[PDB]
Amino acid sequence: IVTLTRFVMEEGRKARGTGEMTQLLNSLCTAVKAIHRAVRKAKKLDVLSNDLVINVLKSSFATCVLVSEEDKNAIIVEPEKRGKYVVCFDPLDGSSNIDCLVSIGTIFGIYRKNSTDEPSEKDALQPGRNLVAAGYALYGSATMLVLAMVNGVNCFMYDPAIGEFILVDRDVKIKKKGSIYSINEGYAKEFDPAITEYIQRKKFPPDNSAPYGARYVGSMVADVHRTLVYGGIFMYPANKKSPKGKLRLLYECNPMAYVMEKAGGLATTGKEAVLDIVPTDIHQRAPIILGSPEDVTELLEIYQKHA
Amino acid sequence: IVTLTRFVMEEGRKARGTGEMTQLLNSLCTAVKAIHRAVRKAKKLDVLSNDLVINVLKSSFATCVLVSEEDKNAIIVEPEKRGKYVVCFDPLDGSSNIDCLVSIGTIFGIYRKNSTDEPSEKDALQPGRNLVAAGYALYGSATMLVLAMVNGVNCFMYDPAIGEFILVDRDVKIKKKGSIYSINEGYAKEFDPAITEYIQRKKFPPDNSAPYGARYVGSMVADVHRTLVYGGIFMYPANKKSPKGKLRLLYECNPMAYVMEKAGGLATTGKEAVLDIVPTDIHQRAPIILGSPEDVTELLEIYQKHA
Amino acid sequence: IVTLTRFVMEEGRKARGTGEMTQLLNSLCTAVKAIHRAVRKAKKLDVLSNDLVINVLKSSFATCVLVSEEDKNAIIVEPEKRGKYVVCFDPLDGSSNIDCLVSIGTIFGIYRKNSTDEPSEKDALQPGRNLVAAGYALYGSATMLVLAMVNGVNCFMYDPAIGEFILVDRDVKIKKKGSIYSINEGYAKEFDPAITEYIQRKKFPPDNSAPYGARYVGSMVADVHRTLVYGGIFMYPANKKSPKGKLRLLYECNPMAYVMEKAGGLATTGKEAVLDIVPTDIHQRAPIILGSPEDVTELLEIYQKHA
Amino acid sequence: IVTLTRFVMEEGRKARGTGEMTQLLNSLCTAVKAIHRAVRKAKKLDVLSNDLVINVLKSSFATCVLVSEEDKNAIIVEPEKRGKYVVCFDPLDGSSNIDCLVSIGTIFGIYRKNSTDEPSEKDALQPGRNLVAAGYALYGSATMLVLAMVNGVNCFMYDPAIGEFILVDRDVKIKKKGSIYSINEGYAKEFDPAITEYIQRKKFPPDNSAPYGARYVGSMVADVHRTLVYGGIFMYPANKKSPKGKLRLLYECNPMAYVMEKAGGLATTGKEAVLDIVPTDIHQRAPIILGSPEDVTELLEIYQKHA
Ligand SMILES: O=P(O)(O)OC[C@H]1O[C@@](CO)(OP(=O)(O)O)[C@@H](O)[C@@H]1O
Ligand SMILES: O=P(O)(O)OC[C@H]1O[C@@](CO)(OP(=O)(O)O)[C@@H](O)[C@@H]1O
Ligand SMILES: O=P(O)(O)OC[C@H]1O[C@@](CO)(OP(=O)(O)O)[C@@H](O)[C@@H]1O
Ligand SMILES: O=P(O)(O)OC[C@H]1O[C@@](CO)(OP(=O)(O)O)[C@@H](O)[C@@H]1O
Ligand SMILES: [Mg+2]
Ligand SMILES: [Mg+2]
Ligand SMILES: [Mg+2]
Ligand SMILES: [Mg+2]
Repeated sequence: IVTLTRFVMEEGRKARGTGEMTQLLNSLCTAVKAIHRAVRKAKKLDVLSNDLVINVLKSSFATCVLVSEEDKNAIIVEPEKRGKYVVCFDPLDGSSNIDCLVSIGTIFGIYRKNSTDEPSEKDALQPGRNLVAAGYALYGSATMLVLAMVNGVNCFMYDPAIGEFILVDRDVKIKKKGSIYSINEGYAKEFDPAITEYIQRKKFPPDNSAPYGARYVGSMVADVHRTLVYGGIFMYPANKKSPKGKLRLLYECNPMAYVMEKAGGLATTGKEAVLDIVPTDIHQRAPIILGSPEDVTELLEIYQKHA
Repeated sequence: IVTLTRFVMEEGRKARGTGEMTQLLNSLCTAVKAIHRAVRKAKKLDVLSNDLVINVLKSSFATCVLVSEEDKNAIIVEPEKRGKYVVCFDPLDGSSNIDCLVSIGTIFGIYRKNSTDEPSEKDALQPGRNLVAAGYALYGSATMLVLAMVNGVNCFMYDPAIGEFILVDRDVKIKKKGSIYSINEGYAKEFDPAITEYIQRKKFPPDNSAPYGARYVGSMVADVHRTLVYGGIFMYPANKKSPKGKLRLLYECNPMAYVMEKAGGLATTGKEAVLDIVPTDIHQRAPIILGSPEDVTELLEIYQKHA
Repeated sequence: IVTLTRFVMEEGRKARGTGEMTQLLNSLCTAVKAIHRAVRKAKKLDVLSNDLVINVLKSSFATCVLVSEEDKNAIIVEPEKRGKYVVCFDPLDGSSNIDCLVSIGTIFGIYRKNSTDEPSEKDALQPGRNLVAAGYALYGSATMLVLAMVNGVNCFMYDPAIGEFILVDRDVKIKKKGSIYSINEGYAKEFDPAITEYIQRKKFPPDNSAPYGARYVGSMVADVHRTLVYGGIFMYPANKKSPKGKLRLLYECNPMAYVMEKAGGLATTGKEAVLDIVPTDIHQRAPIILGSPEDVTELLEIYQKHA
Repeated sequence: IVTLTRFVMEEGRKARGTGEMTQLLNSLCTAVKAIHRAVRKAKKLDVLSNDLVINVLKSSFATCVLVSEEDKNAIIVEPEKRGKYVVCFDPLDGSSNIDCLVSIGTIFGIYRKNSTDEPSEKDALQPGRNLVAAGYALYGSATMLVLAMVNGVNCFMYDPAIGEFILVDRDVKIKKKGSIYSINEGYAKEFDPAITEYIQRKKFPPDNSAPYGARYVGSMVADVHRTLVYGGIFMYPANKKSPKGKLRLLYECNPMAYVMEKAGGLATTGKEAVLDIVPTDIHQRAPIILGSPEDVTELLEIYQKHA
């Protein structure tokens, strides 16, 4: 009934909209499709996707700065194709899961260039709550674009048949409480006491209750998605070893914090809202705790308690 | 260069082969393709796939009894289409992961009907080491058929482009030791002491070493595959609560035990080789511990030790 | 390297462009894709395609009036989705060729609504040289969008793989003279003397020469395309029996006259340029003679001569 | 409901069947699929397809000699992969129609090697009525395999979705009389008097009647198919200039004569049944007149009359 094309544009009418967004979302989708295709019949793959997003974004004529998980230095579009947009992406998230055919995907966040000053990285270093829009594409089982703007969150399923994305749920809102905790527990020797105490509670309900089911796919987007659609909680915390956890703020953490918050979720470092943290590096990491609010809250209480 | 079609047939030449197998593998693949297709643009889905495997298998003219995770009672093909083969399948494995687009798949095992007696369930109740061939199809990221016969293990990638499966690795052999433990740890309050003691060791290496990474996707085939191609260990043990664990022997446990053993892996209940257990029910469960031999061994030592 | 998306938009930048076009071409393409898909695995089909073009065009928000070969009465979009554009289409051209899997396609022409008056058919009744843009999609062998605006003519090939159209030739220009005449000769008893005399010349070169090859596929777009890319001439003339020939002016004749003229071709009724004829009916027919200029000219000379 | 796979095999059961056929039809189909794919997103293409048919046929292990329109000399499979079958194919028929996206296809005929003598061309030089089976694949609009064995004629539609061919009509039988004559009339100066007199009758019905519609797509298979499913007549006769017409007997003429005869059609040189002509060259041409019997008969009467 409704393509992402129709949908985006119908939002642009809504906002007397720049629609510079539209071109941009449009190029983006072209990419996602290109990736879905490379992936579905396949670290070059890591690399292939990068270029694609970089190229399509350039030609969108709607972006000025690009931040890629896969690139040392931020990219500024040569002037002719310049756009008022700044885009940070994890081109395909889940290196580890590439070779064993586990779900992988693309995460992206869009900021409006606020700077009058010629576009520079500094343009990328804004807090997550400046995002104009954020989303991800998940290539597993099926492809799914999850787009989230100020309005709320909307899921579109890719139909390889007609080469379009198609609204399935819009908008989405996450269960207030869930049954699934997602964290890499090998790092158990390293976890702060709040996490630890927290994990135990999930395995040994004090109020006798069922213990949470545990899932960790290994791909952020896969885990973040399951989280979004099923409810529950997802964790990549700091350990003694990585002070700021492992997941980067620009292309991994904020988009998902955003998606999560717009869905009525929550996303904290354990000490603060992820969106509200203003970065000092285009490549900085940040502990992330997201998902059903009731659940994230429960853990925040531990953190508060332990300090 | 080589389709599964060419490949199977080139094995049939090898064995002066019945090739009743060929028709059967062939119908099977037709199915996998049908499923890949339903899944990639989608519990009816659970149900849809069932029929497909049931129908294509019937029309193969090479099977007599069918055991399906999804059916209360075993199926015996009406006589005209009868075949000397008995096939047990989990039509799509990972109900829980269906809706959130995590990798799912099909597991299957093929036994030759030994019984002179008219085909009955009893035909299905053989030990895993009577399997003629066993395999699975994994719909995530990409599709992949993993076929394993007496010869060894071979991976074919589905190419949606020409509608064929195509050899990528053949045969496969698993790393002797790995870095990844896969188990649902919510059930931690229930785990026997050997598991427990075992999990700790992975998180707190006594020989100071890196602690294993942990992954649990939620789908058996997804986990079993990652295990196969990356090395490591996968666990669904009995707890106090489920005496014989959760995974069924016919369609989930044995195929994977087989795939695993033919790949040079290992697969124990913790007390015995999974293949070597002769079932009393077409729907019985069985604790399963598989993957890199060195790893499974390490845990077997715990089990032995604790008894 | 270049999608139709990128391309269209890069023209819109060029013209400070309305880009209301872009949305429109975009919806159009969505359709073509939908049709390609229905067709490639298939008079309902005639009917299915109609709706698709009608719906996608409505939702484009860029059209006011629609003229369809398949509809008795012109369609005016309900006001909210109104656009400054008027679109006439043969939704799929070649009814006769549907069932026997011969190439079929979609022909379309876009006019800017000039009328201040509320949109009415009269909005459709303009001469072909008022077209803003015209084109067709050809579903045979491969899919191909041929888009032609004031600039010139450009061919994009559909890639079912990523669900995009991709520039292959742009712009196109037709050979000045060709080797192939295309006309349904069963109607030979009916042809005016100029056609007749003309056909003979092709079969019996007076300047001893090779006689033209003859092709008539049965689908206008198929024939018009072969004509465009190979050179030669295509004919659907009036006979005694159909005074104004068989092909309709709005959705069949003008788009192709346009495509042809922008490619440096020619398109006459035999008495006048097809574009320059101002219609009195949204469903009127008109004799059409198009293709390589040298060839069309040769026949015009006959016509002049015989009058 | 029914794949070509199931169907072929269900014929092999029927005939206690060699099923060496099955492997062969199976490899064949693999090819057709490969070609459909190359074609649908594209003289290399002429050449690409050749190899594919050559390779897949070799690996079928069911053919000894191959005759290809595209190869000067007949091919004999290196001994290990030898089969009792001889296959003559036009790998893709309609060179002229390749670049302008008009329907193209593959024509093939299968003979059982009768010769005790080591396989040599002489193995290919049999009359058309020795064909074991004959068919074609048509890539236009949609893909369609038309398989015809002693039983009768059956049409399978390729479904790019699951990568299978699927029965749509089986068997087929052609209308006794039709409304469409198909011939390249540029060659009109060359046509024998019987053709000429014949063509006129179609344009000027003596019994006042409608004159036949005329279609000539340019691709043999396209024309032959339209003919088969719609009825009518198709002609590539000898002229003064080409004594034996243009179409080759092994890979173009006989398969279609066969398909046509098994469908209840007719196929004559004008002087004799095409099947009944025993060739002296793997690359020889032969005038062909096929299609609805009543129609072909009408023309045979002319031929008889004029001699
Ligand atoms: O290996 P662990 O510690 O689980 O880290 C996994 C995380 O890293 C990410 C981020 O990049 O993938 P990967 O490192 O494999 O590229 C996420 O997809 C995932 O959530
Ligand atoms: O929910 P938990 O206890 O992890 O059980 C998951 C296991 O069950 C299986 C077996 O059926 O899936 P599911 O129950 O979701 O159908 C496996 O795919 C998976 O390994
Ligand atoms: O049947 P004839 O007289 O050849 O008319 C064919 C013409 O009609 C058209 C126009 O609609 O197709 P059809 O009538 O089969 O729908 C053109 O595609 C084609 O050029
Ligand atoms: O060019 P004309 O004389 O029509 O010959 C066309 C015939 O030749 C064939 C046979 O090869 O195609 P082509 O020559 O273009 O390769 C047939 O498909 C078609 O029927
Ligand atoms: Mg990443
Ligand atoms: Mg299951
Ligand atoms: Mg039409
Ligand atoms: Mg040919």
